[PDB]
Amino acid sequence: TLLINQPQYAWLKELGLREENEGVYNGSWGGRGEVITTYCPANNEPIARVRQASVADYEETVKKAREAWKIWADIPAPKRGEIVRQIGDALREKIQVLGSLVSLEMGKILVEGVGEVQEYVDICDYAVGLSRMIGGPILPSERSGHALIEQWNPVGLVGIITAFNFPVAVYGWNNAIAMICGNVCLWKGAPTTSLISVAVTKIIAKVLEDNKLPGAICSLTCGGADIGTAMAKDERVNLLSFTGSTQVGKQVGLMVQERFGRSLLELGGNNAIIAFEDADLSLVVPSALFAAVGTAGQRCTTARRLFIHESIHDEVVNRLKKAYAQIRVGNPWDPNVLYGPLHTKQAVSMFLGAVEEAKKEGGTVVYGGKVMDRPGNYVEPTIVTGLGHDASIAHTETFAPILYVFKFKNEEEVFAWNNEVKQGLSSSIFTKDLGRIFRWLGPKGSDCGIVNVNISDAWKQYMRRSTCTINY
Amino acid sequence: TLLINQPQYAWLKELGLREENEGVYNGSWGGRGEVITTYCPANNEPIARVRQASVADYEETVKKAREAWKIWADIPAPKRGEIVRQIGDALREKIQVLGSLVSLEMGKILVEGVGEVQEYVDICDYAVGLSRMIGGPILPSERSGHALIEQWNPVGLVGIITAFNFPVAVYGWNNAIAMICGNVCLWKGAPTTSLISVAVTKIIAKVLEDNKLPGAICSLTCGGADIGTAMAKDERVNLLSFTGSTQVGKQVGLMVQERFGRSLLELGGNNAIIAFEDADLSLVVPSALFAAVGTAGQRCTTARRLFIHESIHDEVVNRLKKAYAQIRVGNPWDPNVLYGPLHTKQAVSMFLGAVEEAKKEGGTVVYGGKVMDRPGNYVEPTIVTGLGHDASIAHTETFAPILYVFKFKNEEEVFAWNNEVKQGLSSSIFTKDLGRIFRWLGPKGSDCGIVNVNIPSDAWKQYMRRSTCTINYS
Amino acid sequence: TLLINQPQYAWLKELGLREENEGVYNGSWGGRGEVITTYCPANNEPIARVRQASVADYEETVKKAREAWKIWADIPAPKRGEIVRQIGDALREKIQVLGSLVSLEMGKILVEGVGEVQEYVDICDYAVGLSRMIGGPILPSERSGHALIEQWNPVGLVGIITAFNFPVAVYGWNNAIAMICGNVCLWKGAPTTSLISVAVTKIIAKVLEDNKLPGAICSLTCGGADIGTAMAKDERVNLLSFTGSTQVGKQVGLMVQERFGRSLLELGGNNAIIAFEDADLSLVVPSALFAAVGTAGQRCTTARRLFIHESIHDEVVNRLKKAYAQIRVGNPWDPNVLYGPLHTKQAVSMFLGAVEEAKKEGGTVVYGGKVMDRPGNYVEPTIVTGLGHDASIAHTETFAPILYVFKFKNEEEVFAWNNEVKQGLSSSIFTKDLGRIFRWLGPKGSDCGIVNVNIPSDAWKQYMRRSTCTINYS
Amino acid sequence: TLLINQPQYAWLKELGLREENEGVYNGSWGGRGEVITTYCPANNEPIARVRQASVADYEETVKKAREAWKIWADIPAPKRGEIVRQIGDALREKIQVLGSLVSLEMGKILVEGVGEVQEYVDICDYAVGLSRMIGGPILPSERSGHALIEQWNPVGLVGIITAFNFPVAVYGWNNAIAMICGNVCLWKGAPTTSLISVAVTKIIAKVLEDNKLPGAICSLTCGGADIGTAMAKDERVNLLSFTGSTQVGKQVGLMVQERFGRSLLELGGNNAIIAFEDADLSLVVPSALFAAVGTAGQRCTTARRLFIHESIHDEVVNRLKKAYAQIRVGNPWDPNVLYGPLHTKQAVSMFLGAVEEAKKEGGTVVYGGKVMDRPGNYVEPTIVTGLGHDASIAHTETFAPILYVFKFKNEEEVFAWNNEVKQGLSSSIFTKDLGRIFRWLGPKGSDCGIVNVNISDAWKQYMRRSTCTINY
Repeated sequence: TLLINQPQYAWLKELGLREENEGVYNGSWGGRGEVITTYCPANNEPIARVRQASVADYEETVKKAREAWKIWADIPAPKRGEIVRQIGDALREKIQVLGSLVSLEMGKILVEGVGEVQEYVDICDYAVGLSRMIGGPILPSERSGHALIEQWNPVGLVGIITAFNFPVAVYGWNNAIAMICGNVCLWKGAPTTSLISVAVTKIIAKVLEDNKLPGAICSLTCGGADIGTAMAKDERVNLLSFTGSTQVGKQVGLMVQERFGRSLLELGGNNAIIAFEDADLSLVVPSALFAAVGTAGQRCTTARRLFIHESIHDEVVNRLKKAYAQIRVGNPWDPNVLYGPLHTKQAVSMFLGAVEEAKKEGGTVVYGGKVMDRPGNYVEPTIVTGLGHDASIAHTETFAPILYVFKFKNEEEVFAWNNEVKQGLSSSIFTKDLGRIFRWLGPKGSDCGIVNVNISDAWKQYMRRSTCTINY
Repeated sequence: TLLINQPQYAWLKELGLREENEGVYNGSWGGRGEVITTYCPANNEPIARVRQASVADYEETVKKAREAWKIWADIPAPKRGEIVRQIGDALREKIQVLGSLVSLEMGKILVEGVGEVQEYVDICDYAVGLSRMIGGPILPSERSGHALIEQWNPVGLVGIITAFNFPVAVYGWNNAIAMICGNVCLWKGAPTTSLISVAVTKIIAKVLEDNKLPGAICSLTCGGADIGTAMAKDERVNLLSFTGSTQVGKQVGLMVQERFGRSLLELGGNNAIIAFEDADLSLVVPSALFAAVGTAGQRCTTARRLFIHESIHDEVVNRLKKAYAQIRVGNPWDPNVLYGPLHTKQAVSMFLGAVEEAKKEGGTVVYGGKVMDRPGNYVEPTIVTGLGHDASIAHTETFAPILYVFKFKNEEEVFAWNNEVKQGLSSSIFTKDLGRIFRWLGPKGSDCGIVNVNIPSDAWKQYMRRSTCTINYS
Repeated sequence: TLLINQPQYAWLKELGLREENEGVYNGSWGGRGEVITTYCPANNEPIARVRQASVADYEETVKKAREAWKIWADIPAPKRGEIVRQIGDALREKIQVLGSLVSLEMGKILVEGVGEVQEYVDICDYAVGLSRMIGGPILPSERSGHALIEQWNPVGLVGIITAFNFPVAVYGWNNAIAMICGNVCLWKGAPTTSLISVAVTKIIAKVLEDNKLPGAICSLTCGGADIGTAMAKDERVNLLSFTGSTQVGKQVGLMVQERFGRSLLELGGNNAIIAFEDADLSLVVPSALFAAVGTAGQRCTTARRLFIHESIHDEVVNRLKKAYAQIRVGNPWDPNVLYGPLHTKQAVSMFLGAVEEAKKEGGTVVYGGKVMDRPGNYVEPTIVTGLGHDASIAHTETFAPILYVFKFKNEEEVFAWNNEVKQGLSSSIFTKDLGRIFRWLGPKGSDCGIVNVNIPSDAWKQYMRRSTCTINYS
Repeated sequence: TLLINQPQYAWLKELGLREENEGVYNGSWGGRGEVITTYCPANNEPIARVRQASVADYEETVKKAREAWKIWADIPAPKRGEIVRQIGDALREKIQVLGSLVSLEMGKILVEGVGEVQEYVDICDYAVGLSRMIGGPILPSERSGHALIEQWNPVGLVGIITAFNFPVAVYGWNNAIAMICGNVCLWKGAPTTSLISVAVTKIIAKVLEDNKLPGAICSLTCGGADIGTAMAKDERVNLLSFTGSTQVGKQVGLMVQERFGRSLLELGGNNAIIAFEDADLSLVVPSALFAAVGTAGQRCTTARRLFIHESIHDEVVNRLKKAYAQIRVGNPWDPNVLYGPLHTKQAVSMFLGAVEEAKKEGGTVVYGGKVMDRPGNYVEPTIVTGLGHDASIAHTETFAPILYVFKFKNEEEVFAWNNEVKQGLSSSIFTKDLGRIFRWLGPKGSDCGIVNVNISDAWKQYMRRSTCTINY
């Protein structure tokens, strides 16, 4: 029986959810495509159903969004920022139940579910002010009586494809900034977080309808692979923002490039921690634990590779092993719990395979490596030592709490080993040596977009620039 | 016999050119690939030869550039700007002979050849100041004792592929900004402007060498499609700037994306002029003429489509026919010619093809349309009427002076017609109606990246990589 | 008897007001200086009393604010922005009663009173985002291993002196931006809007107190010229923001400069409207009316001079006379009135003085010019013609609805006439001539800081101090 | 006899100088005011004469500058930047003789005279690019169909008053930026550097005349106090840039404020060096020597107060004393010399008085303190120890090489002592302690505008901003 039909989950109805939910919103709610059931990863029980977009739904929705844009693009940016402010306030009102739904359907602990909704709220609060800052300079022409104007306009329709692990806030960022920039949006979320997508869209739709705005400004088309591919290939989708796996993202980027569209790609990858000989272990161990096991190792920034100096290697591994043992585990929406399940059964399979492949490559499991004997998709947070830095399994990005630990002797080699990684998303170093930090942050250092040490024009990405020369 | 071997062309030696020139520079000059002879389009005589890059040349050069980068990236941005300043000074010193070479090998008139070198000089002067402005903010973190730093670093090696029609200044822009940003560069110019590429590289090389810097900071590998494709597929080329045809550019773009590299593409597109009923004809006619026939119609920005209201379509065409009659065509060194030869014999064939194809699709040639019976690649400035706004030949960007003219009734018509084209390059409107102007420049107006009205500073971030660095100083 | 003691005014207690209120806040409420009773200008009845700051109160408060700063300056800018966000939320919660108080004590109509509080709310919402944007660049030094950092720090204590006509939002802007910049503030509002200042401070104080922050971050010392002068001469007041009359502001400016402090002065100036011969009268007449009589002519931006071409001077005045006849004047709480009473009885006297003085200088009162025979400070919306553009009374900024009208022949005349005034505040032109518009907005046009055409993000740097920090990391 | 009449100084004629020089330039050269003779401080010999502006000259020049502005303001900013580029090139051509004149008339060593001309060249090279960056954004209005434009216009006439110690490059900065911003300028330099002012103005005037521009765009009115005061009180001088002493500058600022004008004031003051216990003395001593004795202690940034930790105090003083002894002294234009004379006889008097007052306040002269027995205005570079931090003589800014040395025990006190100074121009700390550097650079640290550790919108200052709201 569906969780939403059990009295103990009656709070779900506060988000306007029912047994079967419309998964298409374009000003009207509908869905003639396949009906999907999503499941709670903490107990593998069905929660509720969503009727996804058909091809026809997608086509209709794109057309309606583009018609809505004619109205929306004419609303001045600060007034669009006011609408985004109101979306923020509406999320505020629902933050506990929406955060609870994030934990229920996705599996991250309650403080993280609520925190993700809060992030979207904070983004909306930020966008309000940013909406008053959109514009380009009037530059002087070389010719007298001529004006040189850097003009910024909406791109039109921004399609947004998001992933399971941040099913609210990635959409939130894209939506908020695309909206103040005068674009309309079309959201396709992860199918396994469809209820979350629907719940967020219901909140936004009410704000739009209360303001007598066409709902298709924030359209929703729940669906699987065929909907995502359609967006990628659709010339009417002026900008496609994709967050997800590298394999899918690469193909999305190629499809967009083939039709001369624009894309924003967040593909994540491997994240490394490097603890040098002089690191403060009081920081390294709790940092590595949180970065490794937080959200059950399913973050884009999850630490999967830990490089430790030979001297402190064993102590750090020991203290990690001790730290891992005291990790509290349960239903993620129970305020007591610190560690929840993996998002799907498939991820549990990937976890087991990764552990096996790691052993078959020469690694020793010094902690965990097993599925937990309990309902749901729970696995033990795992530490593997003895692997070689060039190990194939280590370079692959399995969304599971497996920490691969590598030793090193000097700065030169470990820096080389890391710069040999391409997909690198973030690098976190722990050292007290200043010259070393500079080298790692500078031109010859990390290639990562995010670098951490011992721990503004974003709107232009959603607009198109023109140079306008005007003769008085 | 080679022009460079004739006494009257002895000035070419001021640019360090000889009968057979090395087309590879990486700190040393060389070239083991295929020879190419380039020709003067004014008389179709061979100028001199360049030995292009082999695969081994390319490999060695990419390696030397990346080694050079280790030194160059450590030189403070303002010191890099001083080098670029010296490059501008060195170009100044050679501006007349380098300008004359552009005219000799590529075929644009001398004021434009010199003017193109001057643009590169002005870019270097600009880059000097810009080099003191490169960096990102330190922002306060929400967490006490933490700092958020927006860090900008060089991408590494910037490959630069350029086209025949601006064989100096496009490279110049890319080179100057890439340099101050701490990158090293690798240039592959158009094969038919190989001498120009060598001459520019000789000028830059001497500045680098005089400053005791590794010359591969500004490397050159002359070649054709094979070198260009190698660069596009090469992971060591961190950023690839391409200027040229849409067909080639699209392939280059896909290859770079396949390896998750970075590209900057300039693929051009068509350029339209729209004269409304209330347009000042005093502006419309000369603006259209110069935009259409400047550089013999071989600019990226060349106007190839002129929409005129049914109202004044008849008159503007008549006034254009009379004005076109007075266009003087001739040798690029002649101070009294408006434009010179097409760049290639092939381009002349393309001109004749477009003219005939236009006729087959119902067009009337109301002026020009013929090849001039004289040595070189000279064609008449041409105007074609009666075509439909969707005629497949008018949307083809023929690099020749062919101006297609269309009539229209309403603003809604012509605006739809014009935004039916796939990402045109520039739109130039002539009107007095200020509401129409706000419309055309606004969100529901032209999709072109260049819009002009009554006429025919963060750029460095494109050449760098951003990181967000969070530092716990508590 | 005090309005606040009458049952129908019991809503004032929602703002924490009583019969006699403390006018000093520095974390605790107090006030040992002189009492002041403020009056409702709609009926000239006393509302309630405020005990103002003594010298001892001021001293203690400045000391407590500077002690509070030691804590506040260490709170990360985005965390400071979250406090300002909460202040905006707290204002929202009280917007109707706080708006009603602005209308009750100051006299502007309720939609403007509420609208003024809404502006402060919108400013707080804006400041939240701006707080994440505060900082300067790290630039590369010309010297290897050296870094150039543009560092921004709070100035310390920001004194804020505000005027009667916007007794909430001017303080709000200064307070919100000063706060996110890491400064503490000290407010001295207009004496005749003391209850408003106390009410706003009570709202902010609760947010600070609830957040366990020292309340003197947003201190209040109610007083008159003596407190204002103390702030101007006080070295501990690092930055003094003053809004008010030019005469007072100039003195304040000189006092601050004498001690090498920093000031921000808003001194207003006149506001002119220029309707040319080609002006759309459909715009001119209502724009002029609303600009002239909005808030009973008591805005800094109130239009007091209307220049009209000799061409249409006759008609626009006639159409204005008819429109003025339909202006409804009455109680600020009445939703169907365009404006209410003047702020003070003295202002009514000033109105009559200007009207008579105008007549003595040759002016014709073509509409209004009288005091309305009813309780409160009500005057008729007034239009005066026949004055010369240099008449000394028309250049006086009388805070009352008096509109002086002048005719002119040529553009050169009216532009000279208008830029003869000493730094006017705003210029609003109505014309179709686009060249005239470029002229008026350009280097040889208006010197006003506000220019409007066919209508009547680094700001945080003003509240901080910049340092260039060079660090040898080699 | 005048130096310019001696064959050995015939190189002066390369700058267009003669026995008596016109000190007014407004497109024509003139001067009906007082005739001044300037003197070489290395030998107290007269160099040449300059006929200064009368009141009438000043009045005429202001009017002509303002007429020239009508033409100049209509030249697009990048074309104005080209004129500034050409001024740069023209200085380049004269750099050796102009630098030599700086050494001759002002007294700073040759490398510094040439270096100051080079700074102006570099400023011109910078201004060329900056000229393409002048403008404000078009921001979105809250009202539909309305445009919000941040407009920047020239202020008009920028008066520039400069001092003896940087008689070329301060004017150069003001001139170059004011020019690209579309302003005309009026220069009044230090009377004791009048030949330098004339020589620079001749270089600029030729560039303007070659370009068929009205010379008054860069006007010159040489004069003393009455000319400076006239500029300060003149409503036609829209912006007054003053560099000089605090007493004069304060009065200039008050005069400008009285008439609601705009001013830019550079008043300099005291500069302190703080060497903590952990400082690298290998840096501290040569840094202190150069900052103290460079340009004979006549820089705006000259170090006059040295705070040293008790532990290293004596060693640093010793090594300074040893370093001071090997200082090479001679004619400043002789390429061999490292230390020249003070700029005037009056400064030598101030030097002697400061030394005497320092003794009478309790200080010990551990080196120097005497005038040198030789022609010119030469004094010994001086180190005074034993003074109290609150000493009156130490807080005063005498343009002479007197280094006052103070001891301290801990961070708290020395920071307090320094924050007790108001006029503080720069602060230079030497320490390896990171927390300490942060404290000194942060909100609770130095109040100085320039802070050194172990060693862009400038155009807006010369323009006026308006907010322009336009209804389509």
